[PDB]
Amino acid sequence: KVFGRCELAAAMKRHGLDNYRGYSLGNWVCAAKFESNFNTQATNRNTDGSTDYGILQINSRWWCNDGRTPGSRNLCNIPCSALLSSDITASVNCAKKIVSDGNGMNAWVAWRNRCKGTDVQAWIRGCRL
Repeated sequence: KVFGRCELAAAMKRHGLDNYRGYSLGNWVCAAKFESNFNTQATNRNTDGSTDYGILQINSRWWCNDGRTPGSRNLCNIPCSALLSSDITASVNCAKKIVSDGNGMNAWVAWRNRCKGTDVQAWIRGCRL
């Protein structure tokens, strides 16, 4: 499913992402925009053989099991396919674990390079939240 900007803001807010670990809702929406263009089905292969899945492009090397990333840990305890669902719950719960592991949202390259230090509030401007 391809989310609309406000539709995703609303769903993320409902899932407790607004201000989770100090990161306002605008940060998450911005990250989703640049990581997957709001598409829950996005996948991208990395040079190391691992793959990124879903709206938040979670990696198979550490977070989920896709059956083809040797020696990977399944820290979120879920098949990577669950992260491609129209229901963002699995992606949200796993992201909360990632953002809590010490590096914050810096774990998301697009966030660090395209959202960090920008006016992230603009990503939720106009949405009835």
